[PDB]
Amino acid sequence: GDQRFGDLVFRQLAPNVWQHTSYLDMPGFGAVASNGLIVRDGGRVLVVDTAWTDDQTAQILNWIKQEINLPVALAVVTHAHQDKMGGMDALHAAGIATYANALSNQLAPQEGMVAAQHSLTFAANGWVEPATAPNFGPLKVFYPGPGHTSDNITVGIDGTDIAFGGCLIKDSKAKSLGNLGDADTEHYAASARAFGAAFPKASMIVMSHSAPDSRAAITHTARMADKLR
Ligand SMILES: O=c1cc(CP(=O)(O)O)c2ccccc2[nH]1
Ligand SMILES: [Zn+2]
Ligand SMILES: [Zn+2]
Repeated sequence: GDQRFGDLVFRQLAPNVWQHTSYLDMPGFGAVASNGLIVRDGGRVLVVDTAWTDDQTAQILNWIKQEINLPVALAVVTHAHQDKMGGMDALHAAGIATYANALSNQLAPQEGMVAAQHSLTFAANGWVEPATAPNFGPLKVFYPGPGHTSDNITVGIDGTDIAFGGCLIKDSKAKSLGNLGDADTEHYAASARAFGAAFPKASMIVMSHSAPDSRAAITHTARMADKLR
């Protein structure tokens, strides 16, 4: 199932959906896997999250060229940490239009990230304002509230059973909520549940640091986040 391609791993999740995985040594934590998504929408490709680095992200584009061979129309990145935005320059060098939460673009410089070219804004209920996400095809972008970070966003794939929680969601057997350095501990639990409610028919929950899981990832993450209050 898993395909090793250079130093990255690619796994098909649905007929038009693949998970990309890249690795970075985090001293004190080993070599940490980070996952994003690749979606074919007709004659174009859409990317969710970069890899940790520019070189790794260029390798994602190389894999897309070889395995799909269609242009990458856009990428959306899910918050201003290295695992999700560290390869922005590689997307820009390739001429790909890039999108992030407005707050992610505001935070990017101080986080050592390069901002995306376009800013998403969100209605009061969390759904992306559609004018800020033109041509997103099946990607349904939802801001669930502050959690892993204040800017974390999530993405469902219309026409599939897949929703992507990024670093907000941990797996059903996870022991901790991971890096809380930029987290909103008061609101995390409600934000995790809001993600689940936004994508009620998603049976495959994809996330940053574990293999895809059932919706028990959502209930378990929220139940762990209850303890932070
Ligand atoms: O400061 C950090 C930031 C990250 C990236 P994150 O996953 O929070 O987006 C991290 C990831 C794994 C282990 C430790 C870490 N420390
Ligand atoms: Zn993060
Ligand atoms: Zn993470």
